[PDB]
Amino acid sequence: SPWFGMDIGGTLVKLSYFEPIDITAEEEQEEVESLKSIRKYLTSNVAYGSTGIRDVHLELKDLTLFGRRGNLHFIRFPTQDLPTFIQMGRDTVLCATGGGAYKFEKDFRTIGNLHLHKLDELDCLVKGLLYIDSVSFNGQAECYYFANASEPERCQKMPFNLDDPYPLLVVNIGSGVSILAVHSKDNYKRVTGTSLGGGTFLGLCSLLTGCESFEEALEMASKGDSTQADKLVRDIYGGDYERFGLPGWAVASSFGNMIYKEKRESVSKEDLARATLVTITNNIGSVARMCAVNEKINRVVFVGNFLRVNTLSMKLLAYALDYWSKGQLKALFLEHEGYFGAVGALLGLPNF
Amino acid sequence: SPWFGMDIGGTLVKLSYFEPIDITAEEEQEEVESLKSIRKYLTSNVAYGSTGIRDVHLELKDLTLFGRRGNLHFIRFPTQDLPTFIQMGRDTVLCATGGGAYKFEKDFRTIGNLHLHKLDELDCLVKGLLYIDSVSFNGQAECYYFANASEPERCQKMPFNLDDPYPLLVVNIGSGVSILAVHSKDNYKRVTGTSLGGGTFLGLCSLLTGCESFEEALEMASKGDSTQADKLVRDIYGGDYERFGLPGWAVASSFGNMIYKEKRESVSKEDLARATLVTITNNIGSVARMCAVNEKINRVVFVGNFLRVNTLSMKLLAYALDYWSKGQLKALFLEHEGYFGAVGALLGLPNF
Ligand SMILES: Nc1ncnc2c1ncn2[C@@H]1O[C@H](COP(=O)(O)OP(=O)(O)NP(=O)(O)O)[C@@H](O)[C@H]1O
Ligand SMILES: Nc1ncnc2c1ncn2[C@@H]1O[C@H](COP(=O)(O)OP(=O)(O)NP(=O)(O)O)[C@@H](O)[C@H]1O
Ligand SMILES: CC(C)c1ccc(CC(=O)N2CCN(c3ccc(C#N)nn3)CC2)cc1
Ligand SMILES: CC(C)c1ccc(CC(=O)N2CCN(c3ccc(C#N)nn3)CC2)cc1
Ligand SMILES: [Mg+2]
Ligand SMILES: [Mg+2]
Repeated sequence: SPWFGMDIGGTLVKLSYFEPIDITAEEEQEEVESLKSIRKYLTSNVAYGSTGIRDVHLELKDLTLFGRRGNLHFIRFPTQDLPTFIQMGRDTVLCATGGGAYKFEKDFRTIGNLHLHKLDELDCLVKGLLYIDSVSFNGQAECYYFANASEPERCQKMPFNLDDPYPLLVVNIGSGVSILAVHSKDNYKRVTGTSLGGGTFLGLCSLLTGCESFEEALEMASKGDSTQADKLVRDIYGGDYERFGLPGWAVASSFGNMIYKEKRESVSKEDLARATLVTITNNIGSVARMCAVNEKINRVVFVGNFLRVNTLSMKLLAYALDYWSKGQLKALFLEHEGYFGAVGALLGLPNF
Repeated sequence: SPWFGMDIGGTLVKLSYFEPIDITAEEEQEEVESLKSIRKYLTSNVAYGSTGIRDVHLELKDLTLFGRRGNLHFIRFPTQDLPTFIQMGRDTVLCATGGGAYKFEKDFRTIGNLHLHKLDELDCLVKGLLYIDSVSFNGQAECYYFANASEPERCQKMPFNLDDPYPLLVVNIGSGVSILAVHSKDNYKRVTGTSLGGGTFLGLCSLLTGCESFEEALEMASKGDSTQADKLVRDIYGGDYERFGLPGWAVASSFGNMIYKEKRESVSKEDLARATLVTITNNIGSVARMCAVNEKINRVVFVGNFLRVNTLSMKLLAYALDYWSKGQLKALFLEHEGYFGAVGALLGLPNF
């Protein structure tokens, strides 16, 4: 059977697919046409249907997995379109994680003789993250940080070594946010979560601006000025609040200038998109900072697809975590984005 | 001079006024007409201009303060209307706190010979809170909690004794949120803050629903169903997420169902108002819970005018803090709402 792992989230399905590249002449004869058909379809297309995408830049080439050499592919599509995926599949051992492994269990079993094995979404996240960092990103670091994040003329992406990754705070920003404290390969806990996540960004943006996609919302946000919507410390104090070290530029009240009708009438959609992004991102950073301090952990890695093609939020997290922690915490990022759960699911295949 | 304390916040001005009730016949002769005019104006009206309000139900009667007996009055008006207040005053030693004590310092000095003394907004909050609880609310408890907050048929407001109030986590929900850890009458720290506060509720509500007042936003929220806008755990899992004890009714993604155009087209303004209230309130409770755990404090008192005439948010905080802390934290509330800073400022008068 083809080797897949699937993470069915509240918004996106992520699929990891292992393409063998050590197929012998005898193995090629022995493989059935449908199996060859799937491999050809997945590797000869980068768009699947109208909403599936293969992230070619993330491919791991010539990986040794389960004693075979192959390429590891990364594919995503909206959970809303899973019925189309299952219908394609009806006309294999599937290790699946995320909430949708449970929600859509009965739907996967409409595919005859298909064997579904449900795995925990945070177990798979941890296992996939540790695995990808261990094998490297085609010889490059999987993990990076922003050096000198407080200085724009100096701020730059730099590789970061996670050879001894423990302990580690993992902040998974999907539809909602889960925060994990990882103490060893087999010892972690879900410290807490927040419901102000990527779905809040996308949902509020859609209501406030009429944007029709995540990418459109980020484009609007890149053009906006969040201080047109937010009430800053300097708007309340006339300057810094010196006694407690709060700079005048800090946000005192997100969207707090929208209590004035004249300001609501002048604010732009781009301003509102940027205020939504800044509000969500700062809240995630602040919750992460509080969790890191309580867990006595100084490395905080942010994952999940809220941050895909989202350098604005990544740089805001890098700057804010450094600033508000007085340099005691470091924001870390991973090239593989939102795919760790899907990889972790695939890694569960030998247990079945 | 009249005895005032003033807290000029980012949204509301709060004024505490001590009305002497032990005036002798000689003192009545010796008082100048303008002084009598102010006392008469303040005590014979409950609405001042078009936007000032005296909260008569909060009056402390027959209080002994600075060696005199009198009534303590509580008055509020929008900071936007402070220019009208100052103009009335131009045509006294003023202890003032909040950011506006600094922002509008030069404006107060347009009142001739008026002496402004700026005091710290969180110092005044702590001093005012401890003072009002110490003198009682006309013989009743100033502090209350919701007993059996997990059970609607049992949930009821009950008095709570703060005779030995330390340690105490104080969560001040104004335009933005400050969180204080109070260890003694003279030992406290601002643990952190959040910018998702009362101004976020009012500002987002205004954008999403067109409401024109705080009271209108709460009325809309009382009629709405936040689950029409929020994505719940059961929407992602089909039920509970059992492994980490997350109930299916928990919000996974605030506003997360608004990523679907058809759902944006069916949601009501009342639903959006309630989702805004639930999102802000749960985030405040969660940040408070994390701070209480790190500070090793089990009593959390919520103050600030986000909670005035807002039983919905108070009951949500009572329930959520109890539920998510597994009964280890208790939510406490104070009858005096948003007035503690103004009282603390008034208490600074003897130092000048
Ligand atoms: N093409 C996209 N479509 C929709 N959302 C996107 C897209 N790209 C990035 N995002 C963002 O990524 C988020 C989803 O991240 P993801 O890590 O895939 O969550 P999920 O696994 O589907 N949800 P969860 O069940 O909470 O783990 C969205 O909320 C968006 O903010
Ligand atoms: N009549 C009202 N008008 C405006 N806001 C109100 C009113 N009643 C209650 N509120 C709420 O109370 C909040 C303000 O609380 P308050 O404690 O007075 O803050 P503040 O001191 O003005 N701001 P800050 O500078 O951050 O301390 C608003 O953000 C609203 O959510
Ligand atoms: C005194 C009143 C007017 C007031 C209330 C409220 C605030 C907001 C506040 O106190 N803060 C501190 C914590 N903030 C962050 C942000 C990012 C990270 C990361 N990563 N960490 N913390 C956010 C702003 C300021 C002022
Ligand atoms: C696994 C994915 C799908 C997921 C992500 C995110 C969440 C949200 C979450 O994890 N939580 C726990 C903490 N919550 C509160 C709330 C109030 C208080 C008070 N007072 N404290 N905590 C809020 C919801 C659930 C599920
Ligand atoms: Mg996920
Ligand atoms: Mg205030």
